[PDB]
Amino acid sequence: SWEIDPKDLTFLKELGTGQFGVVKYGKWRGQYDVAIKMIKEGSMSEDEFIEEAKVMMNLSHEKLVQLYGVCTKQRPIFIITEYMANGCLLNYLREMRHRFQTQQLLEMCKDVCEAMEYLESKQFLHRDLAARNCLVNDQGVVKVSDFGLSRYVLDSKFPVRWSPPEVLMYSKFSSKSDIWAFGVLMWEIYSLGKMPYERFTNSETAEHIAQGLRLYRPHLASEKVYTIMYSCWHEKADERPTFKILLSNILDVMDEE
Ligand SMILES: O=C1[C@H](Nc2ccccc2)CCCN1[C@@H]1CCCN(c2ncnc3[nH]ccc23)C1
Repeated sequence: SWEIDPKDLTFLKELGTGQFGVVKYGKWRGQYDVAIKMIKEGSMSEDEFIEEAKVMMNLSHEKLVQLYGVCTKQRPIFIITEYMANGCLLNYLREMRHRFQTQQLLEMCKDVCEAMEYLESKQFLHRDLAARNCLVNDQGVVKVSDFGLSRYVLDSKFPVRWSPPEVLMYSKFSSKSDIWAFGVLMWEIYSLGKMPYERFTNSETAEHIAQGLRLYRPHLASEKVYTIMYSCWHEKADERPTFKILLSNILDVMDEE
């Protein structure tokens, strides 16, 4: 049920290339738009990824980048997922031609928050939530991509700038580390793709965070939006809200402004 016949695929255009592999745009069975992620050899723990791909099949939500299947009878293995015509959210934010309204930015945050509240309702962690791991479709809808994928990367590259103090100190991952990452993601949305702690190294950022210091308010963020994103960064993990509470807060702010 999780396996796709690679012969059902037609490759139309290359979307990206990196140490993770090559991503191409294509069609499934002649008409269905798909993204084909060809995994670089030796880059991933492939047996484990195949086992958990079946679990990822049942994760279905309108704001999750949907997994259609995997091709594992050949090398490189393929991950067949939803096609998102406007690509990476980070690059999308950095394109200044869009002249974004803060209303569109809050809508982006709400998209991501709905996806994350669904994942939380399934007790599934993303473990690498960030704008570089979000995608934008032709309608402008933002969806969460590559959830749980870092568990199978075989590997300086750790997302220090998206990590709470307990992760940086003792590697304690939980739903609250996803919450912290979501706060940093709202920051980078309202900063139009700016790098968190842009004038700091990863080491300086870790020291900054352990000292209790935080990011501060992006210019496009109102007081209520900043309050929402700042609430994700409480030093005590259990004092950080849930994604359901964050969704309520964002909906309230959308109604207010
Ligand atoms: O997929 C990845 C990466 N993750 C990855 C890569 C290889 C193997 C396993 C995971 C992380 C960021 C870069 N990309 C793509 C670069 C080209 C533009 N991308 C898309 N454009 C349109 N539709 C899409 N659907 C899914 C991706 C995608 C995203």
